[PDB]
Amino acid sequence: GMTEYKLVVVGAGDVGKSALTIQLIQNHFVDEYDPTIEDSYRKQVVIDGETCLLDILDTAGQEEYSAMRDQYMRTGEGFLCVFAINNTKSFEDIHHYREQIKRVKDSEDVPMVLVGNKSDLPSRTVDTKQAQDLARSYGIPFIETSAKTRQGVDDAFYTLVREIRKHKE
Ligand SMILES: C[C@H]1CNCCN1c1nccc(-c2noc3c2CCC[C@@]32CCCc3sc(N)c(C#N)c32)n1
Ligand SMILES: Nc1nc2c(ncn2[C@@H]2O[C@H](COP(=O)(O)OP(=O)(O)O)[C@@H](O)[C@H]2O)c(=O)[nH]1
Ligand SMILES: [Mg+2]
Repeated sequence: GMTEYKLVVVGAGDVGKSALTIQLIQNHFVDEYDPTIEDSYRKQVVIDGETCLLDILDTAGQEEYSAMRDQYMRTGEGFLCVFAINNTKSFEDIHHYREQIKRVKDSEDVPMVLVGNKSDLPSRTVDTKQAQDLARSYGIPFIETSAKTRQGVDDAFYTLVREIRKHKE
């Protein structure tokens, strides 16, 4: 049958989680998407010749560390940890998201990709080298994206699928 991959997009508000997701789903850039909407979206894609079903949870809202929300996040098989290259705070929040993922999955080995979004913008405040070095510290890939131009979008999601596949084995 067709394998379904449950991917979860996390990161500070305003980094482009929704815009990245909608680029993948609609093949269209949105400059506006209600910041409070957390929802999941499915798409069939071919990755390495295999048609698979992506189920992408675009997270939103305030922190909630209930048992219910933990159990829900635990259903995620891989995580995109997104920051914006023009927002230092969003980069400095990455460790929080990574630590929450390690906690809820009870594993130091969770499929994950670090995503530096808004690569089309001139206002960079986070050096590429620093982001690459953080991904190296975590042992995960780093992908530079733009939801506006589509730079890196397939690479980010497809890399995460490839990481999930390898983790199963
Ligand atoms: C960076 C910090 C601290 N400073 C203030 C802003 N902030 C902040 N804001 C809003 C949200 C989140 C946040 N943290 O973890 C999470 C989020 C949202 C996505 C889901 C996730 C990550 C995946 C594993 C689990 S498991 C569980 N229960 C979670 C929750 N909720 C989470 N942090
Ligand atoms: N130029 C540019 N703007 C982006 C990009 N991704 C998101 N945005 C904008 O950043 C804002 C926040 O995006 P959104 O997807 O709502 O962020 P979220 O809170 O993480 O879901 C919106 O105005 C988006 O159009 C990107 O790659 N480039
Ligand atoms: Mg959003």
